[PDB]
Formats: sequence, C-alpha cells, structure tokens
Amino acid sequence: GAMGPKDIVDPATPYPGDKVIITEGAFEGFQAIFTEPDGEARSMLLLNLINKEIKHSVKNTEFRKL
Repeated sequence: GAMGPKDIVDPATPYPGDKVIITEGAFEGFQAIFTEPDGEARSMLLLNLINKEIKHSVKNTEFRKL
C-alpha cells in the first residue's frame, strides 16, 4: 500500500490457517499451516506427510511465511 509504514511494526504475524514454507531443517521445501503459535517468537506449524500429518513446533527463524 503506502510506501511509508502505517506503524512502527507491520502485521507481519501470519494468521492461523495460512500456508507456511520451511527454509531450514530437513523439512525444507515442505509446506505447513499455523496450527497455533505459542508466541511471536515461536510458532506451531503442521507438516503434511504422504504417510500421515504431523504437528511440530518450529521457530519463525527456522521457517518463513509464503
């Protein structure tokens, strides 16, 4: 939108249900959905596996939002 930021911190926090992508760890290249982040520092993402769906808590620095 506007070139200048509306506030000091923008709504970078991803909403629940959004798709996320991992860039670090053997799970890199796998998409996950925010199941419920305990805080802005750590977040809970769901890793879908051809065998079954698994839930794992990853740090926002360990993965990035699409």
